[PDB]
Amino acid sequence: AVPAPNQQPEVFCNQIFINNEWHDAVSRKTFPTVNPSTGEVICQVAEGDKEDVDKAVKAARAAFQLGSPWRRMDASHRGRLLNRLADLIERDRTYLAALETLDNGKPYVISYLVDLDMVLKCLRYYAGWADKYHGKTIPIDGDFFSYTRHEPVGVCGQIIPWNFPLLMQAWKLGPALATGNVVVMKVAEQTPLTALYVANLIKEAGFPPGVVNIVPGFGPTAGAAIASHEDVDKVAFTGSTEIGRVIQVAAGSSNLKRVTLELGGKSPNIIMSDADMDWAVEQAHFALFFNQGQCCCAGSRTFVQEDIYDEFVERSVARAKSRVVGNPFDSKTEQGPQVDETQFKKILGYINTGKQEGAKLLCGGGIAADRGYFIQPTVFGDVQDGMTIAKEEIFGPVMQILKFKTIEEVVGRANNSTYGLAAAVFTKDLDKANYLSQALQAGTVWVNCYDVFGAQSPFGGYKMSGSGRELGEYGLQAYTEVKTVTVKVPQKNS
Amino acid sequence: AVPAPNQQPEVFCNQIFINNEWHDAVSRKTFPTVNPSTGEVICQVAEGDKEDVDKAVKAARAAFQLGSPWRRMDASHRGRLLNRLADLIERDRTYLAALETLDNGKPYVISYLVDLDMVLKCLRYYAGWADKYHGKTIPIDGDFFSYTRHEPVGVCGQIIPWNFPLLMQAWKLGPALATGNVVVMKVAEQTPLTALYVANLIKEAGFPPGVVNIVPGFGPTAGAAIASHEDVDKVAFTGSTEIGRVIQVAAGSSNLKRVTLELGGKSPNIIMSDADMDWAVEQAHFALFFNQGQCCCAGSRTFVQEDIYDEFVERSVARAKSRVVGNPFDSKTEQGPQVDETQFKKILGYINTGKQEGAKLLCGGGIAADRGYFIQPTVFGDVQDGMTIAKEEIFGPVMQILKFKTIEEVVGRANNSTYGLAAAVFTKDLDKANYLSQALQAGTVWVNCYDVFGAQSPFGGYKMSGSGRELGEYGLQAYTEVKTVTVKVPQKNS
Ligand SMILES: *CCC(=O)c1ccc(CC)cc1
Ligand SMILES: *CCC(=O)c1ccc(CC)cc1
Ligand code: NA
Ligand code: NA
Repeated sequence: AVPAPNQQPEVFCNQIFINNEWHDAVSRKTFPTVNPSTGEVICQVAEGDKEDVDKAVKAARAAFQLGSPWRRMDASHRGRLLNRLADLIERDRTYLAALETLDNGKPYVISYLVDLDMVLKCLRYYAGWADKYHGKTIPIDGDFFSYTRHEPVGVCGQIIPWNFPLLMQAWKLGPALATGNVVVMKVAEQTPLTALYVANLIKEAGFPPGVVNIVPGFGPTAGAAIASHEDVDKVAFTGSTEIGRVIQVAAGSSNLKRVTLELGGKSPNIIMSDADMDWAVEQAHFALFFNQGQCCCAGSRTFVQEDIYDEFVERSVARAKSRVVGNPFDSKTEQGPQVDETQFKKILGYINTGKQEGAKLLCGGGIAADRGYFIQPTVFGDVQDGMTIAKEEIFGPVMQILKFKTIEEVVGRANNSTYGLAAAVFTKDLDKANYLSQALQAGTVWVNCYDVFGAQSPFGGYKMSGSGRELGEYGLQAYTEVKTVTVKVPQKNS
Repeated sequence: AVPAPNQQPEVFCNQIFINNEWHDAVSRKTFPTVNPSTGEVICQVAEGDKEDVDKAVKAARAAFQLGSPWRRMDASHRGRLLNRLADLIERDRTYLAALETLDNGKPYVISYLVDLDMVLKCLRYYAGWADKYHGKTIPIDGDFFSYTRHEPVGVCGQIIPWNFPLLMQAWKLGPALATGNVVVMKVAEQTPLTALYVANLIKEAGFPPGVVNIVPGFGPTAGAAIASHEDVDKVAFTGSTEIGRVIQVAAGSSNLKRVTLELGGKSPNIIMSDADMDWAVEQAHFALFFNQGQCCCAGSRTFVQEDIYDEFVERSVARAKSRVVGNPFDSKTEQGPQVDETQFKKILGYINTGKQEGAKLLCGGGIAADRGYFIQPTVFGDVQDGMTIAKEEIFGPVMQILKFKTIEEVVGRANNSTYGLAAAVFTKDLDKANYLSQALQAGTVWVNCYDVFGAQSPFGGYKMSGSGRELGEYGLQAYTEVKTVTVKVPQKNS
């Protein structure tokens, strides 16, 4: 049961959020956000820049002062706040799911059942951590009492992408606030609107002014300003591997702020010949085509053992052809538009390269409608490791299928990448599953499943897919500064 | 109770250490290392560069291959090897302490009783951690079994300074080898020798070839290669704030290698009027002058409450005036030379800048011997926050004393710094101690003591003093890459 959507949700928040209040840009400039299903403008959004960032940072810094309401708040009370935020998001679930679909493209059924569910679970999970991340008492040599305090790192710049706008917001807010940090957040120009509404809910929830601030805007301006700022203690960036580096340099060239990065992947999904065929085919399809293919951990190299190759391919093409593209508000739609024109054209370029370099186009391969950024579910077979479509992250509904013979071979070919976000193994065999999950150089390895996240389990890259981890207990490490206090005492006993 | 030193220890090791063998610089070039007590050359040392770093990295990478001896070795056996290495270090304690003194300048008694003791304690502490740094089993939603593996980060570049040559090598190797990493280490040009000899003990202990590689050389060459290398997974830099920016830029410019940094400080040592006067005077002395003032966490801003300012200053002058400078091989020597000429002149400069900006010079202030780099114990009085000697890391035997009135005041002034390495508080009052330790923005806060380190207690900077921690459990975090494995299972039960 999905409650019926409002296919035209009214927009309420479209400005910069600072000190629990709404501001136009300093320059008064706006930019359009666009509905990728129709190509038409939804509304204008305040266009933040350096000066707006500086207003947000000073707001946050003030919120972070020794003695402020946020700093003195009981850790248990931060929990309550996060729990109240989640209740509010839940009250407004159908609206936020409709708005996510309107501005992003994804099916409203998915927005509602998946994105919004995972937002709630994320926020409620972290609410639980607020008062449970303990420091240590340490049995140091000599007559001393030594312990650590887990303090907040402070003013946290967070730059989130457009593929999962509300969920990426929650993944960043949950850990930061659970541990008492304050936030200056930069949301994607393609998908600003849902994050702004949540900001209104944050105010309603009762978070003190300045604890969360949001600056919609462009990357070269607003985002770069956050990364370079001399008073930002910590930046967390999610996006392309290419900009990831820009952020890391900016951090090194500014104030040596702490960095974490969740970046691209070219994740291998390995189907052993003993896999369950029906399950493997459907999971491999999910693995690649989920969210219009716009997933950092998309299963974009489907390695299939040669004995089952032909059948797997045949069944995969049939599933891709049956995949319904269209109005993301229609309950029947499995696939909406790509997020924007730039992505749309990038994907068509990658398809052209797939054709040029000699991979076998098995279905799709072109535009799927006359209006909106819709692309046909596309499958390439007989892909080779040296092909462009086997190396570069396409971020679209384009599936690559590669054939392999042995477990030793597929390990080397899977791991032959500068990426290492995720991987999967499909097999009935205990030893093969253990061999592969150990050998694969990836932040997450799924076994007989794909895209299984929990707020409980960490997620993040090996290699150039990023550094550090989000979710679980690990997600708090980057948001904590550790202070050691070591006190002379009269005479230590055990 | 110390064994008599050999005041001219033979040098056995002066080359580049790769795959458990000794190699000349590819370029055949060498460099001098100098005995700072006499200014004379001790011996020549292979001059490593980009090409030798590349060799070390390939060696390390090979030792790290899945299925190799190091990767297959039982966690508990990595522990055995660290313990055996510490045993070898203890066998050769008397020699290593003399060699440290000859190359560094620090008094031999201190080398023996402090440096070598802490080296042994650190390696032995980390040997214990080898089989105890657990991943997690995680109660994720749904019919899944989810768990994390704590895997080694991979090839780790490690760059270490000249102030505590052996100890800094131990603080680096301990956590890295305990967690199954491989190492390419650059030692300081001023103090290459002790670490190269330990390299021999590492071979002797039975570490597989390629697991530790040491390339001596210069910063702009050997150091930068490491920082920039496409196949180094992680770099740890200890040294100056200046080079720390170079490292983080070079990592973002290269392969997005993980980074930790331990940089400079200007640490506040705060004396409340209720302090134990004799104790606080001697501790404030130790806090500044220990190791010829060459400690990243030197108590180089001594704040003293106005009501006791005069006597404390007075009492400090008498202690600074009787601090035996001399041959560091003589058991009475408290202070040896600074480590080299460049440092030697920088410190004299800072002392000029000090007179010339209106601090009161209360004792010493010039050279202390005609031969070598001996400076006189130097105390400035009536120092102010604005002056250069109150802001800039001097790294020599020059003590600043400043005056304050209130606890609220001293907090603001203590914290007004781009640094945040260490701080201390001397007081008899419970509430003052707790108020200050909370309020001070520093990685380590000592109460009624100074420079108290335990292998068990983490250590590292706030703000621009660095990021990441060394020592204790937390010292393992930067050396571990977290893999999540998430397995479909028939039906999860609690
Ligand atoms: C980088 C995060 C990402 O792309 C992603 C992929 C899938 C899901 C749920 C299936 C969440 C986030
Ligand atoms: C940064 C490490 C350092 O300077 C230091 C200072 C003192 C000691 C022992 C008292 C160890 C390391
Ligand atoms: Na949009
Ligand atoms: Na030397």
